Amino acid sequence: HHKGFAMLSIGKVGWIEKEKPAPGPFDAIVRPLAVAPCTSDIHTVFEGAIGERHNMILGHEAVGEVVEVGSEVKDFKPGDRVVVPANTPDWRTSEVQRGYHQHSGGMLAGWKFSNVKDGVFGEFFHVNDADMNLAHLPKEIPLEAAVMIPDMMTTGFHGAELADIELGATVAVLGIGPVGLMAVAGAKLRGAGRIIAVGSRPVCVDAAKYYGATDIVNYKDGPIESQIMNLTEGKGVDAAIIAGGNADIMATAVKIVKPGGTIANVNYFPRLEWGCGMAHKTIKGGLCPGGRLRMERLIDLVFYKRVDPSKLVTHVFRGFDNIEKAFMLMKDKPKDLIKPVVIL
Amino acid sequence: HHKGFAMLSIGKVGWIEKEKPAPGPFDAIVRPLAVAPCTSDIHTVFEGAIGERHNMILGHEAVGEVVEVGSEVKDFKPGDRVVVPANTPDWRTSEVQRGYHQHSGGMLAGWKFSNVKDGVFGEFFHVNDADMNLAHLPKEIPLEAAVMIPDMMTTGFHGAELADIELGATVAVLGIGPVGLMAVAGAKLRGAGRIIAVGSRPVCVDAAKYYGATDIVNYKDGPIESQIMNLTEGKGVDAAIIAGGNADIMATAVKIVKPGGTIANVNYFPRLEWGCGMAHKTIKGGLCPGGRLRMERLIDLVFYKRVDPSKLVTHVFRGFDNIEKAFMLMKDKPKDLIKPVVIL
Amino acid sequence: HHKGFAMLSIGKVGWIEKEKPAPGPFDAIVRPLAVAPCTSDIHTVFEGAIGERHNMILGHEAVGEVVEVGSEVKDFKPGDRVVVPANTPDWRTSEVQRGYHQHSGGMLAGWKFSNVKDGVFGEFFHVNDADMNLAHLPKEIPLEAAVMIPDMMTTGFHGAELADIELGATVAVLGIGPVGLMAVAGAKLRGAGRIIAVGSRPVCVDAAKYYGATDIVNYKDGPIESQIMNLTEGKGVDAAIIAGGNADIMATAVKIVKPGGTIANVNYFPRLEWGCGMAHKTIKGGLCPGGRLRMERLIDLVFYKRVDPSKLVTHVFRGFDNIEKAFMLMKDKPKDLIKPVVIL
Amino acid sequence: HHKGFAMLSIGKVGWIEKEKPAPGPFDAIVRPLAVAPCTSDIHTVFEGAIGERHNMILGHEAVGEVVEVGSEVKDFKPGDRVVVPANTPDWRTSEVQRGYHQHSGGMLAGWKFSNVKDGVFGEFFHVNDADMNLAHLPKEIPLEAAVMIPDMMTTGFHGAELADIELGATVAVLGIGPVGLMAVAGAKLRGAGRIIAVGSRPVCVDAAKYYGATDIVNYKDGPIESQIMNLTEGKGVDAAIIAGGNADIMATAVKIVKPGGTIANVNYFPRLEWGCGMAHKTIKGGLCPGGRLRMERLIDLVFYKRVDPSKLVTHVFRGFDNIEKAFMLMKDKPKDLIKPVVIL
Ligand SMILES: [Mg+2]
Ligand SMILES: [Mg+2]
Ligand SMILES: [Mg+2]
Ligand SMILES: [Mg+2]
Ligand SMILES: [Mg+2]
Ligand SMILES: [Mg+2]
Ligand SMILES: [Mg+2]
Ligand SMILES: [Mg+2]
Ligand SMILES: [Zn+2]
Ligand SMILES: [Zn+2]
Ligand SMILES: [Zn+2]
Ligand SMILES: [Zn+2]
Repeated sequence: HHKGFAMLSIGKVGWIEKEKPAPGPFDAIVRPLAVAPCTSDIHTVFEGAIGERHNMILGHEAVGEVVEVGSEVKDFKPGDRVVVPANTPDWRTSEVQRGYHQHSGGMLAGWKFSNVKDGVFGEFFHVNDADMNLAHLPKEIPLEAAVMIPDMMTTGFHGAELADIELGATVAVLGIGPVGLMAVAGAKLRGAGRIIAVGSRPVCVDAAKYYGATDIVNYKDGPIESQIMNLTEGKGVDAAIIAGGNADIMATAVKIVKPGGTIANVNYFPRLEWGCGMAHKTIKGGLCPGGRLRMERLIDLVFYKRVDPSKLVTHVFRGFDNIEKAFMLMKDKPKDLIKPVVIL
Repeated sequence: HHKGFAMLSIGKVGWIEKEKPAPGPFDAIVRPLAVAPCTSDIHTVFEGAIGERHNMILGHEAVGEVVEVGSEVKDFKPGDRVVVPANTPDWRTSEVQRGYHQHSGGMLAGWKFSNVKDGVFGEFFHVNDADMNLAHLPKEIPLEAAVMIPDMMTTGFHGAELADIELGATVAVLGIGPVGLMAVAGAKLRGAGRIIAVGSRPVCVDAAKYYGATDIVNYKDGPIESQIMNLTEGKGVDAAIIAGGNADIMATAVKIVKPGGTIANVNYFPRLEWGCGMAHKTIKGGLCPGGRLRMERLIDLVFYKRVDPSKLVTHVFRGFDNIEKAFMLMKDKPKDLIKPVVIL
Repeated sequence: HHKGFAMLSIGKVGWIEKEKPAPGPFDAIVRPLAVAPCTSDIHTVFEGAIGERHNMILGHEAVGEVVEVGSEVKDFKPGDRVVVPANTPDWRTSEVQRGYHQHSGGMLAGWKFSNVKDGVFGEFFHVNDADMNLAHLPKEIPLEAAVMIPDMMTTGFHGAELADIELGATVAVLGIGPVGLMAVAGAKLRGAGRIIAVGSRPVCVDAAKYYGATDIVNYKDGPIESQIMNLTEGKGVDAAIIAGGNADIMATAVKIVKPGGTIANVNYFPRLEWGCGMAHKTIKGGLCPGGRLRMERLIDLVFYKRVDPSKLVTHVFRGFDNIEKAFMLMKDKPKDLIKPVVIL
Repeated sequence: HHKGFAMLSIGKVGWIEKEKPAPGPFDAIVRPLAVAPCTSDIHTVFEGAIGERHNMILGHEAVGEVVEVGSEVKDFKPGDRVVVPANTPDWRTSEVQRGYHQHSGGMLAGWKFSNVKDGVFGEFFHVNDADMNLAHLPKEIPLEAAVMIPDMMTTGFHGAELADIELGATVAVLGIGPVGLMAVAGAKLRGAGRIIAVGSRPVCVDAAKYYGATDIVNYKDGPIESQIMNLTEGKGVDAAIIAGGNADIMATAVKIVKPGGTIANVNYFPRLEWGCGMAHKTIKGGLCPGGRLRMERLIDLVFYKRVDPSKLVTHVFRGFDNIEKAFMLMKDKPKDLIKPVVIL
């Protein structure tokens, strides 16, 4: 019996008592050391993104310490400091063998935390297939930087990877939230040249400039498409990454990308003509990549100072009782907030 | 001064007389030996697909004999039997260096015939960059089979190529017109296993069965999506090729393709969720591939009996005066018609 | 306690008694219905390819029926007719997540049969990770055709896949043994145009002509390189697949492939210059692909009549006692032998 | 009639006077503003790398100003400051349509400077297909940095591109010459994690540390293979780039790369086993990339401060007469020399 911050119903949250999870032969029990609320939790609680839930613990971004393992777990033991990916696929299924985007398949059943399984906002949580999902966290990486790996960094970096960025190419990132900031960082990591970031919030604009954006487009000089086309002298961009917005941002991305380019869509929750190139494009989407290898490679990127995700963390809280406060801060989204982190 | 079948205005066609085209240093003049009307010509004439045109010769699918060449033309001489691609890109521009889909770039200005330039339905027509566009036609290939190469075969085969077909994968082809039939043939050429063809016309169904379709889905038996999902026992298809229909066929293709799959759109003229794989897809579109290398490789495929496009030709006409009759047949689309060919 | 045909010390084979294998929670026990000796077994026994072995049952190409399964096996039950791949990777390790060639990784520890584990030439054998390795065999596929799938078909088809074959490209297959014949079939399945097969044995030449080879090069007519260059008028081939021979055939393959082409090496057991394209090549090698998905896709290819591997089977034997006779036939390769099959 | 620094014969070098080149309709005449000798010139002169030459002007790395153009040249006019790529392919032949490595084909005939055509070490030189080869140089890029683009930067960056580097992967660079330093920079630009540089010269080691190398392996501390395997704890590297050395470095690269990895060979001038992964590798080689688009993308990388190639320049000379001194310095290869540059 442990504590957990759970969704009572659509629009209701509170602290409840639940039975302490037990690990199977291939599972592990992890207690969190640092957690971070996400906009997905808010969409679930208040927008009914995944339907109706009752007494479901929220949260899917945690860095924790292993406290219990199954009998068949070999690579991790209690006391090990680990990074828990947000997506934890089932690896004992032939579906994982299918594979796409140069990674493993079956990445639809991996979205378990806070969807069909208790989240990380508790004293303990359950990780399936621990040897296939968990990754060791070196002691030289701070907790606030490490907690950005499980969801934000992996989603943004996969958005950059799917954009088919060539060396020196011009890349546009629509939406400069945390996922968009990580998309800018990933575009820089892919050898992009000019990077155009679309956004208006001063703190997000400063973060985008820090992470490698060379041009900032504000939705006050005029339409986004006109500004971007004027920036590139009518040539457009080689690739665009969609990280936030509404359906109009998809039309804008189609408008601004050159024929043969790629539009990557990682934002969670027309006709072919001879004289118009708007339909001569590739649109790739997916919240695919999770697992131990992905986490290990991101950890290697952080460890060797290729990227510093600490700039995403604008608010730091101490103690278990501040999870609700961080969630509320995520709800009302003040102007100076990018991503809050609770250190346990 | 020569004759040609031209679009008088939106909805008006007739035989007009025009000045004989002259070739530049890198150009060639070709007289046609076999031509084929397309649905694109009908869309331009009667649906205003490309705007208003005046006395513009129609047609973009011809097999012809070189009549005269420019001073800088080296690989072709008058008397050579050649295949003229529908797309003839400008090759003396840096745009062709920015390629995609493992071919050259600049494949938007290549759509010249019957769009911004006189078509092939005349006694002569003009081909730009002859050494980079024309391809030699061996005498062992019949004219009716060869005339299917310039547009239908290349479009269908590129649709199959962009679908990312793996060996033994299940492929669905939506629309079994000539482009869809060539898409079925290309899917077979890419090592597909089960091929599901969606269509109802008996002649097109017979052609699809001939070209490698193992299952036929008729829309007179219920929704396409439900039938296809029943055929695959709820697994869906690995890839889908869109060759005809309306915007609802795009939704059907998105519904039937498994997560991580590819939807290829060669038919000329959702939100990311944890529990729904509809948005976890790749959509590739383009009427890209033209030029001499593409024509030569298709000619090699025909020559070595890898594919026989003669089944597409259901009506054969002799004489220049039958071009109007073939165009009218294309307009009224009778029961037994797939593709008419006029032999000069 | 069951019977098995085993290698005794070296150059010595015989029938021995061994303890009947028992399955783990994720394993299954399979009895064979059809088996096929391989040249790899002969290299192991007589050439010391893998070192010294004692009482090790040989054979790695079997089609069998499930006899019993572990408690955690869900997709297969006793009585099911299955195809057993030659490569059976360990799937409960993070190594398979790495991945290459658009398939799963860790395909080095999968070579277990007759290498570090008892082979299939016994009354029973052990298959690890049954739900991830075994594949259902439909009743409409004959045993002789099905037993070509586990090693020959997968190796040849992966050789064709790694060759980066484009539609209509010219492909050369060096060595027309069973793996080379399957490479010819795979090249045809990938949309190749001209296919040049290099070999001299009349039965293998006939099989190569059946599987899609358009040109046959005999080494009794001069050097292979000179003949191939004469066939292509000095242009060379777009890709080459090496299926048999020594380092000299690798040198020939480097010589005959055009700059930028790919040489695929699936045969088990230069300096960069401005004016010479010999080193401007890509050489891909690997006995990679194994597992349930690979077997299922190959089974789909056979089921839908995309390929008929029955032409490989030249000798058919009945009864358990004929395994030694088939192995001896494999040893002293006669004129009319391609692949012997023993039906149980 | 102009002066030029030419190779008199094998081992003989001096200043000669030659007729001033004249441009064709698609050509341009360029006078150099900064030039850099290369090891390729020394191999040509003192080692007979390309055979015997008589009065052939050397040099293939220049940044210059357009002096005059042909009648068909449109994108460049006299007075324009341009970057001249070392490889200048013929763009009016169908061969460029073939294409590989996601760029254009026909790149073997692009190696013209100081091979089959007068080099850049003269008062003027000839550039074929100016609109397809030349690239505008912004005034904000210094000459010393810009002159590293034509050969060193493009070769190293293509070596990094062909290595198939994934985010966070470990990359080894064998050879820490200027091409190897640019390979380290390109590996960093591709999102590599740990980068291991193999070299011993202190100036080259310092440059490698500057460009992103995290580990340095000195051959005075034991075998390279053993040191690298100890660094990675026996796992090896995900990819290796060969930029200098002898045939033993290829064996070392094969030994250190993990199965399924890629070895890229850009340094100008095993059998498949079940238990050994040495042959389960991909070897890619080529001095491929040249042309206007490549130069423009590299210029964009330099302009937006993604890479600073000024660290390569250790010796700067002023005046035309110092070309011989720079060439001699390249011959003697002193301790503190990486790349000399002559500013005109
Ligand atoms: Mg993905
Ligand atoms: Mg992973
Ligand atoms: Mg295309
Ligand atoms: Mg072409
Ligand atoms: Mg493989
Ligand atoms: Mg598999
Ligand atoms: Mg290349
Ligand atoms: Mg270029
Ligand atoms: Zn999240
Ligand atoms: Zn058409
Ligand atoms: Zn075998
Ligand atoms: Zn050089």
